[PDB]
Amino acid sequence: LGDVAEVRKSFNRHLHFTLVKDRNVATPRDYFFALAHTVRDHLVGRWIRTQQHYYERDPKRIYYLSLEFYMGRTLQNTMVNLGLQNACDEAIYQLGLDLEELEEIEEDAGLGNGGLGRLAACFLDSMATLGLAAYGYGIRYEFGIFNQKIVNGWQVEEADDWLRYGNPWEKARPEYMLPVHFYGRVEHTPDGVKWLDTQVVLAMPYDTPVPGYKNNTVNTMRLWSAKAPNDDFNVGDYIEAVLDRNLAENISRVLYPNDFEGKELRLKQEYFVVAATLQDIIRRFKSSKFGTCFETFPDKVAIQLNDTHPALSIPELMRILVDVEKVDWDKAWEITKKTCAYTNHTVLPEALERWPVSMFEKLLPRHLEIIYAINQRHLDHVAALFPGDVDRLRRMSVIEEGDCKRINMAHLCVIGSHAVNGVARIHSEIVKQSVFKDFYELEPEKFQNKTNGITPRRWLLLCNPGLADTIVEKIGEEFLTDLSQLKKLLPLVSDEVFIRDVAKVKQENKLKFSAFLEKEYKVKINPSSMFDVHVKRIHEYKRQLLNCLHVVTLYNRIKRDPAKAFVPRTVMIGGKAAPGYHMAKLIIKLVTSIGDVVNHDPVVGDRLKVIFLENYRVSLAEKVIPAADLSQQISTAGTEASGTGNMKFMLNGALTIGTMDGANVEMAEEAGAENLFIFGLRVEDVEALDRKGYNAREYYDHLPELKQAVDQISSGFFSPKEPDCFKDIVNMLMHHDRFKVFADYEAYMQCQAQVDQLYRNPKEWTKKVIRNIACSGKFSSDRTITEYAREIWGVEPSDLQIPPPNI
Amino acid sequence: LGDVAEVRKSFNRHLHFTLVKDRNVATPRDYFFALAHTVRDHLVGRWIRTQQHYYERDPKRIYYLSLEFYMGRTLQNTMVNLGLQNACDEAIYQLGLDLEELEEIEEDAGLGNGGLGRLAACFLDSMATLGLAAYGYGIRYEFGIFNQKIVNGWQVEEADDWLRYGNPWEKARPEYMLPVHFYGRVEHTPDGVKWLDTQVVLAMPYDTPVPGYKNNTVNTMRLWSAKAPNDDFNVGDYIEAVLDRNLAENISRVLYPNDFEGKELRLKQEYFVVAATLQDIIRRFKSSKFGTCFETFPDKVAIQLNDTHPALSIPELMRILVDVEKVDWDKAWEITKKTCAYTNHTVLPEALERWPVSMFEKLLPRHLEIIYAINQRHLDHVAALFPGDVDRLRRMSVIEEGDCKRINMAHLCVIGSHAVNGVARIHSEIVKQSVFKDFYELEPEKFQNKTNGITPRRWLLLCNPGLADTIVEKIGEEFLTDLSQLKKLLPLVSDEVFIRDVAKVKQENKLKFSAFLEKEYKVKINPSSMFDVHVKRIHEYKRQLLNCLHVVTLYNRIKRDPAKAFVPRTVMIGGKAAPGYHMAKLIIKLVTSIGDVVNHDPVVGDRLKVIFLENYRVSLAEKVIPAADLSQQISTAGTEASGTGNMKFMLNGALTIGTMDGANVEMAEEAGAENLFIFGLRVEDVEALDRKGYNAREYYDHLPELKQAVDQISSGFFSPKEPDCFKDIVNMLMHHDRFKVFADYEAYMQCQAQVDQLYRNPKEWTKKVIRNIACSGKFSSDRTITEYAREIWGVEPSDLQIPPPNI
Ligand SMILES: *Cc1c(COP(=O)(O)O)cnc(C)c1O
Ligand SMILES: *Cc1c(COP(=O)(O)O)cnc(C)c1O
Repeated sequence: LGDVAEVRKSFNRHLHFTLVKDRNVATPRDYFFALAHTVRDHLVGRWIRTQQHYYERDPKRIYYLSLEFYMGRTLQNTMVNLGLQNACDEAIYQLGLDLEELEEIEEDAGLGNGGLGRLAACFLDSMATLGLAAYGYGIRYEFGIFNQKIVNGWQVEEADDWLRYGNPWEKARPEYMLPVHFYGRVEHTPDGVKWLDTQVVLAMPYDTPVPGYKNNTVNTMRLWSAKAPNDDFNVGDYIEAVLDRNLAENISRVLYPNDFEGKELRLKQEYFVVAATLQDIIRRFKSSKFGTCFETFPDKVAIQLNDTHPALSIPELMRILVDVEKVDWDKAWEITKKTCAYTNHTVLPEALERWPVSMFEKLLPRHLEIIYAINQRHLDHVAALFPGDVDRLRRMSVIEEGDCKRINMAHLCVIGSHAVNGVARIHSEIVKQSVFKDFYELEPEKFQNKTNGITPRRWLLLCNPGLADTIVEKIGEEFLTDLSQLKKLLPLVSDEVFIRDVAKVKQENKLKFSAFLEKEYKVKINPSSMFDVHVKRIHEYKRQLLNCLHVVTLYNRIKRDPAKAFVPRTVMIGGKAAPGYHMAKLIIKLVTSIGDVVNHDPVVGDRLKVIFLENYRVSLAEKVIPAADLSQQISTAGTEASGTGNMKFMLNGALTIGTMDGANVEMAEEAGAENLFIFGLRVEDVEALDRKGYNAREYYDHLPELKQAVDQISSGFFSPKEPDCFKDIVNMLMHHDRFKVFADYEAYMQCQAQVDQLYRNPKEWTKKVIRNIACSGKFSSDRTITEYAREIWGVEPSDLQIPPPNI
Repeated sequence: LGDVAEVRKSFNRHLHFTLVKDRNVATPRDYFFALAHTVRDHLVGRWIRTQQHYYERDPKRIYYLSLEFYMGRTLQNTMVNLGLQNACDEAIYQLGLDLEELEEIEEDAGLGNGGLGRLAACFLDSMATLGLAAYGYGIRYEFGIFNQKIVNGWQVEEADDWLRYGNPWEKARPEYMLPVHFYGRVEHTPDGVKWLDTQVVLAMPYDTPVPGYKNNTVNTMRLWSAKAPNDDFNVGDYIEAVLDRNLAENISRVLYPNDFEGKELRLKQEYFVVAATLQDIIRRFKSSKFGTCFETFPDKVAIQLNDTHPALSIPELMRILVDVEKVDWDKAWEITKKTCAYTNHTVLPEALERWPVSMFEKLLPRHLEIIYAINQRHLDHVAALFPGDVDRLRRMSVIEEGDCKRINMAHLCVIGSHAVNGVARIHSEIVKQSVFKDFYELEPEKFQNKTNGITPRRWLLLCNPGLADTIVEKIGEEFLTDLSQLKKLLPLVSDEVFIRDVAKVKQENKLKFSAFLEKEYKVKINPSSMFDVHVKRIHEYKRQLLNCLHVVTLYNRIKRDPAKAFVPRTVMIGGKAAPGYHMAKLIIKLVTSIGDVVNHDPVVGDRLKVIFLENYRVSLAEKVIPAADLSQQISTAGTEASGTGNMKFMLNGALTIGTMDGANVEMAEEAGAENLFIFGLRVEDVEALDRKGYNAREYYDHLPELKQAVDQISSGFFSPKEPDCFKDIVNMLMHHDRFKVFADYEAYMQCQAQVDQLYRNPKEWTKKVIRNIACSGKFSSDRTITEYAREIWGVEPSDLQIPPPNI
């Protein structure tokens, strides 16, 4: 190949001219950078051409606004979307280096946190693959959230210094910087409303390429860094300036800060992305090749609000249009509603974001005025349609009364958007009928569903090339951009060759992940054991404790009859606890405490191993998901909207043990519920238990295997040196357990036995797996994005065709 | 040429892949950057090879430590030292751009201030041209000193945001960062002295290439940026951290800060460069290919102290050697004295740098201990050689008594260095016999002279290619690296062709600078008028006022007899005033006030124009010096050590009006005093006037042209709206004038008449010019550096021969 020679020549060129190093002084990190630059150069040609193409053809632009972008690592994705993986592997080998070693030096982008952020990243990959003129907008968080470390079995938060050595992917655009205004006061003058005496924070843009899979599109993620404007002063004025500089820069410091007016910092962050972004969208709109003029704005601009975090987009668009662009209020409002769309990710109305009005009086006095005007006009309309309905007016109002007046940002999003969607079929029904019941009665057509999805490139082609090839051999390459083509795998459940091939891939993946496990955690991993994986946020509603009780029950069962034939398990539990969440940190400690007992018991041996997977991130998900046999998706029914981890396990050859909630429902409906290990209380059963009243004591008293497990946890069997360590866990499970852990224990145990009986038969296990994989095509973010594009954005995929670039 | 095609291809490549731009979105600044990168790539090959060569051949390394590096602009110097000027000019033309326009977009590096900084930059260029293994070490000042603006005839200081858009020349080395310690306390333990509880500031290195002229050497300038280490805290601890972060970062904010414990900030800056640098020098020494071991240190390392600013090098080298490297005190001291050398730039002992010991007690307690030990051992030696001489001990001590104990940093430099030099022959005699009289008596051999110099590349080949070619045609190219070869021009004073050629070059230069003048200042410049140039620091001792009085006298002379034939003059006065220097700001105002009257008087017309050259910098020196007919070097005799501006005018075809002091003396001695316009009080005459007592009133009273000029200044003729504006100027000239402005007025007037009579005869003017240029070869920094290398560093130039690189 001439390709292998080009990468080799480009790597050395970057090493000498970009890094200003030679092979004697270079570190592995320098080698990662040299390669990352080599690979980025292949994107640049397409990136320039793509932006030249959108300027020429002026397509409708999609703006995806999120406070989270859980991007992971970029080197591998970039290499695969450009087809250069094989050429780089060989070039790096010939250079005396190891591609996978270099891949491990890259930092996980500290730009996301959980589901909401990964959803944004999958979306961006799909929008680029579908040829949409899409731009991701967010904050360039300098220190991510935090890297989880486990010290003495407890979680410790370490700072995520991911930009320490620089990010090779991003380009700084200091020339496209915009001012963000805070505080000040508002004056009504004859020339229009003026927002005066404001503090100014500068928004500095950094652009990152978002490549399309096997097309020529390379889109942009534009992330803003907070910087103070520089400069008279007395001693006090000098200290005021240094502090304002620091408070400016900590807007883009960490995701979801705590600090207790660190809530004011969250509001500042929200406005900082909104104002930065909207000024950029408008500037792009009026700077079009060949440009009263704002009437075409809803035809050239869609703004998607990923949760209520970017909710200020509504009154800020109203502000720029009316106070700067001199557009008439009514016209600006009809423009606002048509440009904005809102996606909700939560169930029950109390999770929805609220801000005190007093906080708005101080930080954003002009936006408060606009919000008040939007609300009044909205309630006049409601009063016209439903005369004398006084309680309807209070329910539908964006401003709520209580111990202080508050602004319901969700209500503001509903009123200022043309479309409102939930993230799964039943969640979207709850969004309609319960969360925004009154809004649904007034405008049913506004409310929609956009079932979540995952990208088939990262969550298959990247993390599981072995499985990807085995599917490619049988049904060709077209499924990678049209994942519903995996249904052609259905007849292959009879094929003895395919079954032994899918099983071989899984075991290869299991062996590669065992090697990571033994090296890092120092536990002897059984290769023939079943990989039982539960990876998500440590939270009571997610019920890692339910999984803990199962593990203790199994430990006790091996101890009672050590001669008995037992299905071997490697139980992996991972996830980050919120720093101030006392119960979740107790739970992490329980898992490691259980593991200490289980993994060091000589009677137990190679039958049961328990590991807490430290620092669950995007990059680690890509190692563990392809190696999983069983996926635990065991949240209490009625708590989960969707879930995307569910989808990742289904595509990578794992069977699912779960409740009938969130994504599991649509996964059952796609593959048939018999191919999934559904158990426990149904949404309606949970409600019926609340009518009876949950008495967890009755369960503990009349379930012997559970009583033994809880007593061990309580008495200090898993914590000999500090026997009251889990007192608050036990106290919660018996008296305050809102998530009904005991109520689902029996059903969960019985269900795990059915899992054990199926794993005992390798062929029928893998047959059920093939049925899962073949019916997962629906859960492609391509499908989700095509849905958003046609039913919300009014754009057609592949209507823009970027041609091969010029160097 | 294949060269023109390569630059074109590299520019576009940098524009696309480095800048991530196309020609539609690119600004002229992007074009400057694209070109700057193209050109830097040619240095990199040599830069890598040079550092590979010094590692292989382990030569003795020269470390030039300065708090100032007045580098100017780099694009032109870089192009000429690589021979790519012509190829770039053509490539940029073919691209549709203008090289000189792009050259003007580059910022003057805000790394220097005056003479001391430019000396450092000329030295670095010479050391590279001579093939020395030389490293410049200093501070990367983020905001320079200040850009001078003239608003309403007064100086305003504007912030020098020179790094705003980035520096294309430098490479960040965050991996070679070193800690700097401050404060803390000191503990004597059995394992040696320990410096504990210190605050730590990080020194982040940035490397800049220093190319040799027509050789393959590219050396390094290593400049340190102050950064705080990142991270528990209460409300107060948080504010303490934010302030310490800011105080850390303002170490590398501005040159010579004011802030009144902004003196503590100067001390911090001094230590920050010393500690950063010495740790780097040692790390390089022990990391040599194949490395008790410190005995070879004085043979592999020379540290040159450019003034007392890096004086802490002595006790810090002692600290690292004894407390870290476990070297014996006596051995470490003999190593210290042999590695360090000190250059003094001042006359009279009261200008020498002192710090209160209390400030050292707090900021550097371990260095104070070391200084006290160095001093005691030094005074024991003095006590041995001169027993019972109690006053000799007090004079020779590094610690002085008074309103508080103080550390004389100059005494510390003398005691801890093997060599001590002045910067001109007579200044070096004063350094020996007066400033350090007692030290000279004890060790005469330590004391030396190293007459200053300027680089022939920047101060001839770059700023004056026209003159450079006219010399190249007659004596070939060898003078550019052996400037004493300009003596071959001496017989050409008879050559009628050469004389008219040198005059043609001057007039071309005058015309190009008139075009800059008319465009920027909006005054009609007479092309046949004499360019009278006085560019330096605005200070009473430099006597811009003496030049002001001459200009007023000439204005008055044209007004008395407007019909009379008068030699036309363009008088240019430039220079920056220290922000707190009331008299110097008054002086700038006087010049602009005079100009307002002179330049707008219709009786005067094209005979006399007065301009204040705004923001005298390196880049502006390169425009004005080649266009000058007359160089004013008029400081009071006995005040100037050397001067390098003097030298620049002499090389570029200007005649010198000056006093018999500093560089003027050696310039007279080189070209013969008859070829220079020497006037006024001699050093000995100044002393004799102090014996008589200077009564400036006697001069004002009995010199009518002066009385008229002073009365106009006093009465408000030059300031109609604020007639008492120059009251403090007049009050000073009559009662407190230490610089004897009136005493030299008559001699200066008479001398200017001789200048007027010579300019009246073009041929004899240019003959005298040729005599100046031909005898300027001595004032090459190559000569100075060869001198330092052989008489101080013990290195031979051209003993290291870097071979052509590999790409
Ligand atoms: C896909 C993914 C998630 C989402 O998991 P859910 O519990 O389904 O919300 C979270 N974190 C990471 C690292 C992921 O890759
Ligand atoms: C050469 C130079 C100097 C030194 O001038 P002196 O008065 O001779 O010390 C100062 N500033 C600039 C910009 C120079 O180029």
